[PDB]
Amino acid sequence: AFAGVLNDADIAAALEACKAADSFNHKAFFAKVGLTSKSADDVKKAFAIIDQDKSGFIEEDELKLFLQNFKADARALTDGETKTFLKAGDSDGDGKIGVDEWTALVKA
Ligand SMILES: [Ca+2]
Ligand SMILES: [Ca+2]
Repeated sequence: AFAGVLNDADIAAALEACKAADSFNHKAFFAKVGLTSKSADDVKKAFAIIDQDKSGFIEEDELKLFLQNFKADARALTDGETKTFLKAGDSDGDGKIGVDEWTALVKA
């Protein structure tokens, strides 16, 4: 749980909602978890947390573990949920998400 970035109560509620396999929706999640309200600074901080290996991009393997960044015992996304999420953010087609594609994804 992003203790110094997001309210723990909104995370619980966002995780509760996409518990069933294939029920994940990123725009629903971002809205519920409270990330959409955030400024460019906080959105960049979120990016860094998700970019587990600090390569500058969120690769497919990290995107599949997306929920675990909020709650350690959260489920992994299905390959179907991962491909959809990937395809929505990856504006340039290199197979990964950079900080600008993330910012747009979170905000638009
Ligand atoms: Ca990475
Ligand atoms: Ca990309």
